[PDB]
Amino acid sequence: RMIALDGAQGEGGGQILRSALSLSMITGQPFTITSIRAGRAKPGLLRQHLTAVKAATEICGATVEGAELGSQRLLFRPGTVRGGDYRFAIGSAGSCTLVLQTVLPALWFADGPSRVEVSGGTDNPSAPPADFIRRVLEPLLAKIGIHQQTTLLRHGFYPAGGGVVATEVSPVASFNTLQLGERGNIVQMRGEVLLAGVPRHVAEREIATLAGSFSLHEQNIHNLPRDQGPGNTVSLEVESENITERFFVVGEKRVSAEVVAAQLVKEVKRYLASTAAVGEYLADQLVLPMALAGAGEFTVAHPSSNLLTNIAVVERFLPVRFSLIETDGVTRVSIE
Ligand SMILES: Nc1ncnc2c1ncn2[C@@H]1O[C@H](COP(=O)(O)OP(=O)(O)OP(=O)(O)O)[C@@H](O)[C@H]1O
Repeated sequence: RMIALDGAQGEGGGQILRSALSLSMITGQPFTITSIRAGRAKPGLLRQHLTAVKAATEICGATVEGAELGSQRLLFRPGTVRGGDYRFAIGSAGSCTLVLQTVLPALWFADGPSRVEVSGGTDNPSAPPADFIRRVLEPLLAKIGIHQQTTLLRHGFYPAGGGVVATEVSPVASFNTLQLGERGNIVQMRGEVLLAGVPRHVAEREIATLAGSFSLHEQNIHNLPRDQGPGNTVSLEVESENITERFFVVGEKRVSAEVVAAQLVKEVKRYLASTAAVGEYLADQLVLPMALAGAGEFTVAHPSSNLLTNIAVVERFLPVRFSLIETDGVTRVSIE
């Protein structure tokens, strides 16, 4: 019929819109959404979100009202999803991977394989980096029966953008059940620094803090052509017996190498402080694929607003329901 969604839900960001676009394409159910990002510094559709709407529109021949920069309202009636070889340009440092994450789930069901390439930003602090998608999310997707491979082709830092990320995706043959319990013990930890036009010694300082706090099996420093923008990110990948997670921070002006790694160091100990398998962000990114599989579960410490939003949107579009039960500070998120 028509699903009316309130864009003020949760933290009131673009996440509710991207999740709705995915589920709408998949199920054929139209939706309307009002108050899109209405309370944010730059409200309504930004170029990342408009590019997401454009891509969804193009892949499924949708009928759409309000696809314009700044629009706080959208109505979307999906048509038939077509596989193919698609290319989209954000035109800003907006997140490539968030555009990808909007349309890839629709392509899981399409006729044959597809490829999607997006240009834009690649190292936004509040989006999944390509390496997170590739090394943390995609291995779990494969366990659920979903096969996609993401590759970062070029880095694009804020504000210039001009990075490129592409994903090859195939339709699901069959779903499997993935049940994540505890993190298990550490198998190893790997620290990584990216530099583009930033003094080499910064990376050195950053790696130091991580060590002496953790035992690192790897310590990696990646240098890019400064022309690829002034940019600096610090990552820590945590491989445990049951799962691999990965966390990152983006260095900025007025912040010291020691404290950026300090922020990252803090986040990692928050993750390690609990027995939960999945970190804060990965949790929200597993909701849709598990819902589409019709089964699955994971543990997370302190379910985020985005996790709860994604669950709510999934339950509006699909006949699945999630149970959330906390045991000793860890929440088990499961399909009933
Ligand atoms: N450090 C991180 N690692 C992995 N994924 C992340 C990280 N930060 C954010 N994400 C993912 O990016 C997505 C969007 O998160 P965010 O909270 O910025 O949404 P939002 O504020 O609604 O987005 P927008 O900026 O489009 O309004 C979520 O799926 C989240 O899990």
